[PDB]
Amino acid sequence: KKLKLALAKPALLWKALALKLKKA
Repeated sequence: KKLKLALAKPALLWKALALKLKKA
């Protein structure tokens, strides 16, 4: 189950992407 829509919305919303890269 590969959610290819991950490059559609999160890749257009760096607010939850950049802080996601700020993981640990």
